[PDB]
Amino acid sequence: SMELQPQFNEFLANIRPTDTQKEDWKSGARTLRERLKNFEPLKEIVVSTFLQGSIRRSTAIRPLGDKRPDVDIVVVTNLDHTRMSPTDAMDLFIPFLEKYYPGKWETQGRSFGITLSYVELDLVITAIPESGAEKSHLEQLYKSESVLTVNSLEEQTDWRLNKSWTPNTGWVEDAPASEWKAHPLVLPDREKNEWGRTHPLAQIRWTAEKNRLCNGHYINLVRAVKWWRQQNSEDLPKYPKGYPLEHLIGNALDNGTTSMAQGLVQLMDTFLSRWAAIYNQKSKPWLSDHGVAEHDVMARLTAEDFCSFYEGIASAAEIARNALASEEPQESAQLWRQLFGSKFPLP
Ligand SMILES: Nc1ncnc2c1ncn2[C@@H]1O[C@H](COP(=O)(O)OP(=O)(O)OP(=O)(O)O)[C@@H](O)[C@H]1O
Ligand SMILES: Nc1ncnc2c1ncn2[C@@H]1O[C@H](COP(=O)(O)OP(=O)(O)OP(=O)(O)O)[C@@H](O)[C@H]1O
Ligand SMILES: [Mg+2]
Ligand SMILES: [Mg+2]
Ligand SMILES: [Mg+2]
Ligand SMILES: [Mg+2]
Repeated sequence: SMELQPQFNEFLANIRPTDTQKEDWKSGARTLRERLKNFEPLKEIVVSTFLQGSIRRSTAIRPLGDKRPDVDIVVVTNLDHTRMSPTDAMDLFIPFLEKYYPGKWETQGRSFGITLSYVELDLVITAIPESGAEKSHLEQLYKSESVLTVNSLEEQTDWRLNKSWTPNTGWVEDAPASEWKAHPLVLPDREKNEWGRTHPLAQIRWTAEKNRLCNGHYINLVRAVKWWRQQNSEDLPKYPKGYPLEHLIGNALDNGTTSMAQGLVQLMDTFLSRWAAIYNQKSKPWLSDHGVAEHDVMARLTAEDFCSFYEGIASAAEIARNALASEEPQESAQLWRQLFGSKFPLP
């Protein structure tokens, strides 16, 4: 078998967001947090502002050309979601946005977009559904370094969801589930002025654990498959992409991964075998979200798109198998380049 580890490392470096982008979202997120914390009308309402999404989980890929990466941010408030609607909560942030980001922000349904120099923030306003002392204890978690760090999982592979965790200087386990697992936040629905549930911290925690169980290869494999999808967009369905695609990859990948090349072939093979019956039925899987267990991550994916995507994976898997089985490094790399394009280097 052929692993081409140095070529995969260079490929991954080429598809991660750039260091200029990274520094822009780190300063952008922290600056937003500090501005909200000191904005008098919101000082008693905002509990926490934290980095989330693929940027936080180190599963984001570099956008093409001059396009700005999407950087997801949660604002946690102490508002009572049974007495205030999502728009009531969002209404409060307009004067803040006009003061600090004039001409640079836009409402996009359930979120606010903010254009920075090199990145685009995607801000969602949330609330803690619990009340009283139970709310207070959850607020302590959202105020902890575990939550407030602006470093991503790749930079803190030991990260744990625990108010007592502190960053490793280079020189603690997850908190018991009883303290966080059954406690999602509420956020605005995509389309309706109604609250839904989301648990980004639980998704981050699951990703961190899966990455440790996969010897650091999981988050890199998500990026690689996302890159394949982007490079082959014209031959693939529009969906899955984004988080549902990441979730499918985390499902398909087995624990114990030892290399990128082996992991790609394993996860594609497992995808094809696991979903063979569903594909034969022209259906799609129902997959429990790692954050809100009762939610189907695939709820908006059509069966037609799932089955078209299955066919795309089938084609990719044949190439990936041949690359791993190749005896000549140049042939192997040329096969990976059929999936990934020119950002995967020849040896
Ligand atoms: N279908 C879904 N199920 C569960 N969580 C979701 C789903 N769609 C979005 N999310 C949550 O909202 C976050 C922001 O969504 P977004 O579309 O920006 O995805 P992403 O994972 O950041 O990927 P991208 O790199 O494409 O932005 C996700 O990271 C995830 O936590
Ligand atoms: N920007 C976001 N940040 C955090 N979580 C998100 C975000 N966008 C979506 N989610 C999560 O993804 C789930 C699915 O969101 P999606 O936009 O696909 O449909 P929805 O109609 O809002 O979901 P539902 O009505 O099923 O709650 C949400 O319930 C929430 O848990
Ligand atoms: Mg995102
Ligand atoms: Mg987003
Ligand atoms: Mg909905
Ligand atoms: Mg699995």
